[PDB]
Amino acid sequence: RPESELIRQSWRVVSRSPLEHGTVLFARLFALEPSLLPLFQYNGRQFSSPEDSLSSPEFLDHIRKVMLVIDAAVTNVEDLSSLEEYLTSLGRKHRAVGVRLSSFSTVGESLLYMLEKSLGPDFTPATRTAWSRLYGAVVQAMSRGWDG
Ligand code: HEM
Ligand SMILES: [Kr]
Ligand SMILES: [Kr]
Ligand SMILES: [Kr]
Repeated sequence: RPESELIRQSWRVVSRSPLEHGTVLFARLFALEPSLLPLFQYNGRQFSSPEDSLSSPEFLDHIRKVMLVIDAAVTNVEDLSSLEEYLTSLGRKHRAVGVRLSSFSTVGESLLYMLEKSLGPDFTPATRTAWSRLYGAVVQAMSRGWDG
């Protein structure tokens, strides 16, 4: 497929420096939906401001975890049925920590922002569409962790 190749080629640029790029993703996320900030409770404590999260080793480890899941999806773009059970369970975990399913649309927009800003003119409307489709498929699998 041509979509699969657009995804693999664009990801190569981002996966070079996953923490730097995942930092952009989460900075954008908290700018759009500040109410996600209290859901990261490490040591029973809440971050006051978004910049507090960037000093937290546990938060930065979660950025790495995110980028690893996306890497797995890109690696398996031709057949995502293999990640399906893992993703359902990842959904259940996030439901448990208190993330609402509607917040994953904001995460998607933040991912697209991070890609747009990293790729500049190489972020074509075809590339956007491809990533939207891939992210949609990931979220569909995760959404089974909220039942359905
Ligand atoms: C609103 C968005 C999100 C919030 C508030 C959130 C929050 C959390 C929290 C609190 C944990 C448990 C503590 C930790 O391991 O750091 C967690 C675990 C995790 N999250 Fe997220 N997360 C979000 C989105 C995502 C996304 C989009 C992905 C991947 C695509 C992701 C992947 C993970 C993974 C892999 C774990 C470890 C799961 C395990 O216990 O095996 N998270 N997340
Ligand atoms: Kr952040
Ligand atoms: Kr993401
Ligand atoms: Kr994705």
